[PDB]
Amino acid sequence: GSDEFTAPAEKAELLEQSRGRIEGLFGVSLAVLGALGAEEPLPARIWLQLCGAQEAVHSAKEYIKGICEPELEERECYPKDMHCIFVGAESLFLKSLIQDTCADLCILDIGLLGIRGSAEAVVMARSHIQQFVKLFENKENLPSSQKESEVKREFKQFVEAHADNYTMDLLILPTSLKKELLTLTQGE
Repeated sequence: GSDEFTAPAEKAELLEQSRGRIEGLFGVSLAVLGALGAEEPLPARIWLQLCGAQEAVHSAKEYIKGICEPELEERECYPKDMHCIFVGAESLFLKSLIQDTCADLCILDIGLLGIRGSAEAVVMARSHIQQFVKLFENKENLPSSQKESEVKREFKQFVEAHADNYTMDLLILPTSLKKELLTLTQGE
C-alpha cells in the first residue's frame, strides 16, 4: 500500500538523508514528490510518498511526522545499571523501542534518554521505559522454574550474538525484564 502526507519544505534535506534509515527501521520506501504547476503553493510544504505494508507505512509516517514536527520533547531518567539496555547489544533494544513506539529516542547521558516525536509516540515510549525500570527495581530472590531457564537461555544467546562491554550487565538483569526485552525485539 501507500500513503501520501506533507512535511515542512525545509525538512527536505533531512528526509533525503534519512531515507536509508527509515527503510531500515520500518521496511518501507520513502520518496519526496514534485511540485508542478508553475507556482509554489502557499503553505510551502513538500509531499512525501511512503510505500510498503500497511502497518509498516503507518508506523513510518508517525515516525517521520514526529521527527519533522514533534509534538513533545521529553526526558526519561533510569537507573545507571539499566544503561546497558539502551547502548548494549549493538543498540538493538533501542532500535526495537523506536520501531515499536515510533518515537525518536536519543541517549543523552548515562541514565538519561531524550524522547521526541508525536505526543502519543512519546507518551507510549515513556510508559514503556518506566515499566522497564519498575521490573529492574523490584527484583529479589525468586523461585526457580524451567520457564525461567528457557528465557535466560534465549536472552543469553541473543546478547552473546551481539557481544560488547555491556553483555555482562545485560546478563544480570532480572528475568522478567529479559522476557519483556525478548518480546520487544522478536515483535520487530
